Amino acid sequence: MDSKTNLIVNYLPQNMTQDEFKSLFGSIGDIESCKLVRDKITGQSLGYGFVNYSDPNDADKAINTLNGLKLQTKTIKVSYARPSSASIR
Repeated sequence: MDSKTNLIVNYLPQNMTQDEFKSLFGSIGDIESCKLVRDKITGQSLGYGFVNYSDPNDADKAINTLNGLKLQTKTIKVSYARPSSASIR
């Protein structure tokens, strides 16, 4: 069905984690399913998580407001979750 629910976040700050990542994109749209990067060994974050909204309108809004957030000493930025470029030559 036409919907497009791809919201990949990157540039996550240390404090940000599975809990700070849920509330962050949680008070913006019904993330049909979140999924921040969280190794299954020590638990170090890769500095980016995955999020899928329910509609494309709520997803473009999380990007029209969180796309380029400034931090005390870091730069966070939202980005549509897309697959590899898939090049050839």
